[PDB]
Amino acid sequence: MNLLQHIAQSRQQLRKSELKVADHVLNDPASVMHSSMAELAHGVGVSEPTIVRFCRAIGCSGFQDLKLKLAQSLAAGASFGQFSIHESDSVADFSLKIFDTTLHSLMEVREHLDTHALERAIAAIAHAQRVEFYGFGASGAVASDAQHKFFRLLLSAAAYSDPHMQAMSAVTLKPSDVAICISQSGRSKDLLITANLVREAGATLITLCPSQTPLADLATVNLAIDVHEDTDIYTPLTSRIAHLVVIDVLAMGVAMARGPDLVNHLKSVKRSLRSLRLSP
Amino acid sequence: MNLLQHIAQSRQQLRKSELKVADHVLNDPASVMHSSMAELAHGVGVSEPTIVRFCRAIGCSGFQDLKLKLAQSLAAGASFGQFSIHESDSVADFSLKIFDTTLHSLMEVREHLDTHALERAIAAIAHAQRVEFYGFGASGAVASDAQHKFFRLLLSAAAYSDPHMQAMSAVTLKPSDVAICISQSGRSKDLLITANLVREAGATLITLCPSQTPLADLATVNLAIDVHEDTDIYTPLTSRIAHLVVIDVLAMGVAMARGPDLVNHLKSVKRSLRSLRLSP
Amino acid sequence: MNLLQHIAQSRQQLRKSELKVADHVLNDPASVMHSSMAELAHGVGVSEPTIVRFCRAIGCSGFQDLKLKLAQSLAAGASFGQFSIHESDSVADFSLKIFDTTLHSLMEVREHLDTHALERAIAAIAHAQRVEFYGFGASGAVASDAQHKFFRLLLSAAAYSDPHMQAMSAVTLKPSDVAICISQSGRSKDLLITANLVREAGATLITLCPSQTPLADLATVNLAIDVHEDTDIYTPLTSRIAHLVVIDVLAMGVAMARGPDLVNHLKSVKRSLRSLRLSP
Amino acid sequence: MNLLQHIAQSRQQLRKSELKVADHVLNDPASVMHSSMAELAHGVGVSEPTIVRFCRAIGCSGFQDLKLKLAQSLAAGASFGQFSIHESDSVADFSLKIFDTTLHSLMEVREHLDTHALERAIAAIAHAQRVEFYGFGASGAVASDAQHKFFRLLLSAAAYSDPHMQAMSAVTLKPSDVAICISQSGRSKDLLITANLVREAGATLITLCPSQTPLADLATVNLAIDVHEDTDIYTPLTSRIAHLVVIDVLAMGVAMARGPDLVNHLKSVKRSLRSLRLSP
Ligand SMILES: O=C(O)C(=O)C[C@@H](O)[C@H](O)COP(=O)(O)O
Ligand SMILES: O=C(O)C(=O)C[C@@H](O)[C@H](O)COP(=O)(O)O
Ligand SMILES: O=C(O)C(=O)C[C@@H](O)[C@H](O)COP(=O)(O)O
Ligand SMILES: O=C(O)C(=O)C[C@@H](O)[C@H](O)COP(=O)(O)O
Repeated sequence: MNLLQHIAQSRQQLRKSELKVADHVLNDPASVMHSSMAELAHGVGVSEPTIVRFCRAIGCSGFQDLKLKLAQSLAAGASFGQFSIHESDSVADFSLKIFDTTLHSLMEVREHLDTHALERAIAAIAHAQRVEFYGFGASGAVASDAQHKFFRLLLSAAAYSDPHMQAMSAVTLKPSDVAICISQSGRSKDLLITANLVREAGATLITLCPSQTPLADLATVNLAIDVHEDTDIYTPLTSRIAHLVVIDVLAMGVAMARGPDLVNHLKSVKRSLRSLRLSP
Repeated sequence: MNLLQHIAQSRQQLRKSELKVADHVLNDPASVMHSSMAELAHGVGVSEPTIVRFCRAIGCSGFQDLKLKLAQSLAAGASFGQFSIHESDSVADFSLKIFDTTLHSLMEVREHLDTHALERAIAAIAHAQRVEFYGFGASGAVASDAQHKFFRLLLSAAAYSDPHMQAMSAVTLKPSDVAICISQSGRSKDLLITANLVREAGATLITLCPSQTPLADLATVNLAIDVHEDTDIYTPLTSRIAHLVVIDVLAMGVAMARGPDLVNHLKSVKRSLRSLRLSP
Repeated sequence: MNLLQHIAQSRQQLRKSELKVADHVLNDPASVMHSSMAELAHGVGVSEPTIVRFCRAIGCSGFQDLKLKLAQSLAAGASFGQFSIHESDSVADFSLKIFDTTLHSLMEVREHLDTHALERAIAAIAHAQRVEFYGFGASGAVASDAQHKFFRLLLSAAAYSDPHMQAMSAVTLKPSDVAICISQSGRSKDLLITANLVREAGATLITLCPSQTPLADLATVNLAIDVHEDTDIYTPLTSRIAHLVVIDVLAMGVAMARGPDLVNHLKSVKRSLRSLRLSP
Repeated sequence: MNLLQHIAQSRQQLRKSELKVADHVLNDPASVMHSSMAELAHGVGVSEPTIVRFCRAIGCSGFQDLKLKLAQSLAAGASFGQFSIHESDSVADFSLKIFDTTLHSLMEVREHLDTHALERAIAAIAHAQRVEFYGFGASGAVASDAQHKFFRLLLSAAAYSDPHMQAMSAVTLKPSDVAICISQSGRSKDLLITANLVREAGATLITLCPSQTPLADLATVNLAIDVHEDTDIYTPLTSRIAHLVVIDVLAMGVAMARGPDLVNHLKSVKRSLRSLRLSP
C-alpha cells in the first residue's frame, strides 16, 4: 500500500488515457501533490474525468485521496526496495516490514516449489564433475555465495559474473557437467549467450529464474522461482534471498547423494579453519 | 531431532564420562550401530551404566533407542547443514525442512532485533562518505552482496575478503566513515585485526555478528544477530540469510535518510541496464 | 618464425586462391604434413601452382620446405601464446623466448608512448574524486590489479568486470571523475556500452587500448597502446603486461601530483600490514 | 639515486650512531633540509661528526650535499614506488624510468632463472587435475590473472585471496594436485598457514617468491624469483610483473605438454567470444 508502488504495478490494468496519468504521477509525484485537478489534467493532456477515473482505478476515493496518499508515499526507501514503506515510517516500522515481506516471499516460493524439478537438478549436479554458477549484479553475488557452499561437495565449483569468462568456461564443459544460470528477470542478454553455449556444449543447464522468461525457455531444468519483485524498478533484495535458499536446497540434496564418505571430508574442511578462528 | 546434531549440541550439558561417549559416537556413529553395549563401553573406556546414562541424557529411552535413532541420523546432508534431516528424507522432506528452518531463524532474529542499534547504525552510515564491508568465507559473500546494494546510495561502498586489502583500506578511513565487519562466529582472527584498525582510525565499527563475541566487544555499534548456527561444525547457511536481511534493513534506512533526490539517482541507475536486459 | 603463427598473421597479404590454402593449413596442419601436392590441391580446391605460390608467399622455398616447417611448427604452446615456439623447444628455449618477447614488446610500447596523452590522463585522475577501472577477461584482472595500486592515492578506486555493475557505476560518476576502460582488442561490446555511459555522464574516459579501435574512438584521452598481440587467436599475455606497466606510470604520475602529505598516508597504509606479515 | 630511497636501502650497512641519523632523516626529510648541522645533531641526539660520517657513508660529499640531494629527493612518487624519481621529474622522465626499471628487473629475473625448477613446476602442473593460486594484495591479483590464463589448459584452475577459502580449498587437494603460493615478501602469515595445509594434504607446493624466505622453505618446488623490490616500504609493482611473466612460462610449459588436442580446445575457447566482441 505504498501508492506509488501500487501505481507502477497496476499500469497494465489501466485504460490508455489513465496510463498517461499514471506515468506523469510516477515521474513527479510532488508536483501532483500541489496541483489542482485542472492543472494536472492540462499537464498530462487528458480530461479531468480521466483524472478521477485513474484515482478510482488505483483504489483511491477521488482526487483528494490521491494527493493525500501520494504525500504518504514519498519515502525515498520505497523507490529503493519493493516494500510498502511510508513517508512517516521509523526503523521499528520498516525493519518489521522488510522481514515480513521477505518471510512472505519465502513462504510463497516454498508453496510453489516444483519438487520434481528440484530432484532433477539435484541429480544432475550429483553426477557432475563441474558445477558452475553464472549471474550478474545481485545474481553474481548469489553465484559466488553458491560456489562457497558447493566447493566442499566433492566436485569442482566455480562462479563468474564476467560474461567473457562465462562464455569461455561454458564451452569447456562436458555433457555430464552442470551450469546454473541465476536471474531474477530471466532477461539478461549476456546470460542468454552463456546459456546457449552451455546447451551447445551438451551440458545440463539449470535456470534459477521465473518461468516463461527467455532464460527459462533454454533450460534443461527450469526451477521456476516466481518471486514477484520488479527489478526493472527496484533493487533486487527479496528475489536474491529466495535464490539463495533454493541454492541451499540443491546443496543439501547433493550432500545427501554423497556417501558417508562426505562426513570426514567436511570434518577436514572445518578443521582447516582452526588456525584462522579463535576457539569457542 | 537428528540425533547426531542433537548430541553435538548438548555436549556441554553432559557429565564428564558421558561426554567421552558423545565424542566417540560423533566420531564413528556407524561402528556404534553394530556394537554391543559391552563393546562400546570398552572402546570408549567407560562403564556400561555410563552408556545408558548418556542415552537417557540425550533423550533416548535406552541403548536400543540410541542405535535406532543413530541409524535414522546417518544422512550426509545433516553434517553439511544444521537442518534436522533424516536418512530416509526425500527432496519433498528436506526442501520444506530447509525453508521452515530458515523462516524460523528469520522470525527469531526479527523478534530479537535491537531496534535502537539499527537506528544508530543507519545514522552513522547515512553521514558517511565511505562504507566498507569486511568478512571472510560466507561473510565475504555477504560483504560483496551488500556492496552491490549500497553503491547506489550516494556514498562510496567497497567490500573486501582479502585481509591485507581490509587492513590497508581500514587505516585510510576517516572518523566519519563506517566499516561493517560481518561474522557468524565473531571469532575470525584477521577480522579482529581489521576491526581494531577501524577503531584506531576513529571510524565507526558496526559488527554484524552475535553478542558477547570477541568481535562484538570491539564494536561501536553491535547489531547483536544471535542466529543459532554452529559454524564450527556446519556450513554457514541460515546465518548468512539473516545477515543479508539485516543488511537490507540498513540499506533501506540509509535510503530513507536521503532526499527526494535519491529517486532520480535510482532511475538513472536502473536506466543504465536497458541495453543489457531484454525489455519486458 | 613459427610457421603457423606466420601464416595466420599474413593472411591479409595473400592472393584469394592462396588464402584458401592458408586457412586449410591453419585448420589441420598435420594432414598437410602427410599430403602430396596433388592431394592438398584437391582437398583445398585450388591448382597445384597456387600451392607453390602460397609457399613462396609465406617465405618458404617450396612445398617440401612448407611441410618441414609445419612439422617444426606443431608445438601446442604456439597456439596458446604469441611466441615463436617450436615443436622441439625445451624450457630453456621457451622461457627465454617468452621473456625476450615481453621485453621487446615493452620496449616497443616505451618507444611509441604518447607522452602528452599520459600527462592528460594523469591530470584528469589527479583531480578526480573517483577513478574506476573497467575490463573483461585479462583486462578485468588488469582492472583489479590497478585498483589495488590506486586505492592508496587519496581517492576512491574501484574495478568491475561485471558489465551490469560497470553500467550502474558509470552513470553515477560526476563530470570530474574518471573511468579507465582497458581492452587489448578495443572491440568488447559491453565495454563500448560502458564507455558510452561514461561519456553521457560527462566524466573523463581514458582508454587503455590500441588506436583506431571502436573503444579508442570514444575516448576523452586515448592512451594508444599498440601492442601487437592477436587476441582473437592467442591468449592475452604480452598485452596485459604492457597495460599494467602503463597503469604504473599513471599511478606514479598521480602520486607525484599529491602533496608531501602522501608520504605519511603511505606510511600508514604500509604500517597496517605489520600484523599480517612476518618481520624481516 | 633518489637519496631517500638510497638511505632506506643502506640502513643495514650503517654504524649504530649513523642509523639514528638515517631513521630521523627518513622520518622528516623536510625539517633536515632547513636545519643546521648543530640542530640536526641535537634533534637526533648524536655528535656533529656522526652527521658528516653518515653523509659520506651514503655517498654524499658532506652536509650541504645531503641537504641538496634531499631537496632533489622530495618527489611523492618516490615513496609510492621503487623508482629513482626526482622532485623535478616530468612525465617524460618518470615514464621512461618506470619502463627502464621494469625492463632491468625482468632482465635480471631472466638471467637468474632456475630452469630446472621451472621444468619441475611445469611437470607437476601438467599431471594435476587441479591447480590453485593463492596470494594476497598484489599477489592476489596475480593469482586471479593466472587463473584466467590456466583455466583453458584442460585442468580445473582456481584463485583465492580469502585466507579462509584458501585453507578450506587446500585441504581438499589430492597429492597429484598443485598449489602455487605467490608472495613477494615470502612472509605473509596466512599464506604460510595455507602452504602448510597444502603440504599436509600431500599436494605439490610451488612457491613463486624469493629464496631464503619462510614461504620458500616450505616449497616442494621453489621458483626463487629474487626481484629486489622492498614492499615493506614501496607499492609492489615491478615484483608482480616478474611474477606474471613467470606465470606465463609455466602456462606455456603446460600447454606444450598437452597433445595436439589442445589446439581445437583453444579454438573453441576463442570461438566462444565471437558474440561478445566486434569482428576485426
Ligand atoms: O542492481 C540492480 O538494480 C539490478 O537490477 C542489477 C541487475 O542486472 C541484476 O542484479 C542482474 O539481472 P538479473 O538477475 O539477470 O535479472
Ligand atoms: O565455509 C565454512 O564452512 C566456514 O565456516 C567459513 C568461515 O570462516 C566463515 O564463513 C568465515 O567465518 P565467520 O563468518 O567470521 O564466523
Ligand atoms: O582469455 C582470452 O582468450 C580472451 O581473449 C578474453 C578476452 O575477452 C579479453 O581478455 C577481454 O577482451 P579485450 O581486452 O576487451 O580485448
Ligand atoms: O599493497 C601493498 O602495499 C602490499 O604490500 C600488500 C602486500 O600484503 C602484498 O601485496 C601481499 O604480500 P606478499 O606478496 O605476500 O609479500
